[PDB]
Amino acid sequence: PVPSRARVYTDVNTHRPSEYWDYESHVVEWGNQDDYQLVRKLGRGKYSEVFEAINITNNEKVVVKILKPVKKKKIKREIKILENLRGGPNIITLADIVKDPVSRTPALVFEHVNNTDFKQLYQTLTDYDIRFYMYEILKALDYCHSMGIMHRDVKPHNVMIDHEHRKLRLIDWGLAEFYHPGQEYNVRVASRYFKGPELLVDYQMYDYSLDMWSLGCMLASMIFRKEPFFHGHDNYDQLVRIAKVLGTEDLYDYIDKYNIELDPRFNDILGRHSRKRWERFVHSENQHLVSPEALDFLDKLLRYDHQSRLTAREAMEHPYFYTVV
Ligand SMILES: O=C(CC(=O)Nc1cccc(C(=O)O)c1)NCCCNCc1ccc(-c2ccccc2)c(Cl)c1
Repeated sequence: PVPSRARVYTDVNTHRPSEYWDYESHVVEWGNQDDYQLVRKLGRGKYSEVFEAINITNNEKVVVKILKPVKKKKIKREIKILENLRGGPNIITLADIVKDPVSRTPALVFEHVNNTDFKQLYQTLTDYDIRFYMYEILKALDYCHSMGIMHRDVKPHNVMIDHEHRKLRLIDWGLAEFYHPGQEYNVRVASRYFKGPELLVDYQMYDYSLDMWSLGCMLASMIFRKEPFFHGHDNYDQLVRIAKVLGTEDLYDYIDKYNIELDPRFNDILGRHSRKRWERFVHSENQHLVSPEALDFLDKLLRYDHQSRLTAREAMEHPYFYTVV
């Protein structure tokens, strides 16, 4: 395959010292978990369980993330990235790192965010609210990309919104990685519905632009009220669902530009599909969230070619955000 690199923040890690990106050599100093009392379970994941908690020394609510120590290298990676991004706009704030004295199970302590139930919010969301929150996510992505970090797991589940205080946080940096130009990454990242075509065609030399495809998937589900937008049943079928919208002509243009070898598993399922107009997804239930600006913005995110998608900074300058601060 033809090599590729990010259009932006290409050399940010190259120009920094080893301490910033060499997470395996990072010294993790675990405090005492006795300062925290667990309140309730907030969620369960493959390698973590998240709890609402109280810091007993200041009577302040926190969030405690207990990690199943399946791979130390992955825990070190998450800790280093959270330490590097600490205090960035709309990035979840790591406040402490603890180990329970008896269990010795690694746990991350974060700032508390009061998540509004999405199912309830989803119905009351306006065109303005979508633009406002999209912009908040973009601030988080432009910042972490500027810091040489790819989140690689952008999805509704990893976005927290406190609608009452119009606060948003991008969470779960467990799959995030440092971007190094020319590096070949593991394509087994992100959640099925949000995986970019680069991952599905096994093109390993991807970059920050993967996050912009995932964001495009979220934008499409939100404005069209179709969750998920690309409803694959497996990773191969996921590409077929994308091809039913973007068409197969542009897919062959993409794999040809990077000299990608399409897996034979695609041979009998891909078929032939025309390029669909974004206006075909407009219906009575969602027309109040759709506008020519939104469709033009969506069209600039949902492109096979990772290099031709808008960067987070270019996305922030799009006319769709001319109504937000
Ligand atoms: O995962 C959790 C629990 C939790 O608090 N987890 C957590 C907390 C703190 C840190 C961590 C961590 O893993 O680092 C995890 N909550 C799920 C929140 C789901 N958010 C729903 C949602 C929010 C915003 C959007 C959205 C809004 C406007 C435009 C586009 C998208 C959507 Cl689609 C969905």
